[PDB]
Amino acid sequence: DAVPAYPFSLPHALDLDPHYAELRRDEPVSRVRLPYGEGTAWLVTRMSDARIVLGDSRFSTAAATDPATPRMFPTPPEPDGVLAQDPPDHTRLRRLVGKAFTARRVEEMRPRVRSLVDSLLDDMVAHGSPADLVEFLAVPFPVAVICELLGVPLEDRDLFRTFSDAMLSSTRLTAAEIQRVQQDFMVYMDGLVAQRRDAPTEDLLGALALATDNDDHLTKGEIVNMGVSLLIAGHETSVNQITNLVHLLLTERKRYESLVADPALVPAAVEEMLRYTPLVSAGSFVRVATEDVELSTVTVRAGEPCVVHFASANRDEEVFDHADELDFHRERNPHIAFGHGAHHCIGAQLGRLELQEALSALVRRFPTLDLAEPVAGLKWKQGMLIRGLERQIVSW
Ligand code: HEM
Ligand SMILES: C[C@@H]1[C@@H](O)[C@@H](C)C[C@H](C)C(=O)[C@H](C)[C@@H](O)[C@@H](C)[C@@H](C)OC(=O)[C@H](C)[C@H]1O
Ligand code: NA
Repeated sequence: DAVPAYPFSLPHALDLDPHYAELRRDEPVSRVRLPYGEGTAWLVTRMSDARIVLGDSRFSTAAATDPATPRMFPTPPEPDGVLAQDPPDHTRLRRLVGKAFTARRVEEMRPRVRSLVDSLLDDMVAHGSPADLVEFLAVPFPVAVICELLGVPLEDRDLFRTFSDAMLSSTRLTAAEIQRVQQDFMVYMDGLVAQRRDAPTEDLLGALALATDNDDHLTKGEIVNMGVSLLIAGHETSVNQITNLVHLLLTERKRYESLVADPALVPAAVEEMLRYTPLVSAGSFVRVATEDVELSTVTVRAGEPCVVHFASANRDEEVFDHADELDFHRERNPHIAFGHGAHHCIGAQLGRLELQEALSALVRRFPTLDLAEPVAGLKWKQGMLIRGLERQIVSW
């Protein structure tokens, strides 16, 4: 083919491909072939182009549901998915559940959440050093939180985790495998909301079931798909992001010691580490211009698709000083770790709360925390659209 394959390469730990910094400098918007659908997409590497592709009404995610649209993942996007709804229906779909995810209702969770983190750190001191931080904190903590929030039975963790890993496949699985799991996840979630039909609950699944009986603008598929989106995102992001921030802290240990030194640096350290880490391994859900749109170096034509690399916008030397350097004393940090525009993460305040409480708790109660397995053998998850560790053995 004429144009290059994206992703450019199999990923390495949390390392940014050095082609991203080259593209930022000399070819900020470049033709790429995505691993699925047909044709070519524009890859967007710098912050101001990213803010436009994510920000502007001229770009449609709905339009990207066409099976022939380029995408990073094997199944054509599900049309009832939030990510694939354009405003204003997108705005109506997000109000179903938005109430619960406002910064103010998330601040109210801090105590419940800080207890939870204390129990799990109790059970780790009980087991004794070494222990797998994945096993004792990363997985059970966030899984417990969205289970309480959604009203999903904690006893289903092995069930929904397996569905959730399959639906975040890049290469590990095939279209037919994933499409199968989508159907199961749909039918499962449809069943959990169904149980609320006679017995409404003080729950987001509760709210989703209420919405199914009375709403006239949203399909049952949209409302139920909402519950799967929140159950996947609500654990998959935080589970990976706790291993990623711990990996960044302990592999140049000065950082971890800087937070043990001052545990009030932890909210700023979280934002800085959200900026620094390619949690999304490559690309994004795709946006198709509905009209000509001007970017820094090119006019994207109506019908041309675009894809963003969040981690590369977060390294743009024209908005962050010493961008390739980890710094907890940055005066300003306008990162897009949580996206931008209508699809800006609903969970951003929750993911902040969960990461703050996990790191505060560690950095206060375990000053002696060190990686007790070698860097070279670290089990980075492979062939998923997200990055994170399968395990993280730590001593103290
Ligand atoms: C550290 C945690 C998190 C990170 C880094 C993260 C990152 C992101 C990013 C970058 C997007 C935008 C994708 C795009 O527009 O193409 C996004 C969207 C989303 N995130 Fe998060 N997220 C996190 C936590 C959460 C949590 C805790 C939830 C749910 C409880 C969640 C649910 C979502 C949902 C549903 C979307 C799609 C929203 C929409 O289409 O309107 N995320 N997230
Ligand atoms: C399964 C996810 C979906 O649950 C979303 C809402 C969860 C997370 C928080 C996201 O929204 C996430 C940032 C995705 O947009 C990307 C990982 C993208 C490459 O993957 C996706 O586009 C995939 C296929 C989505 O459907
Ligand atoms: Na897409």
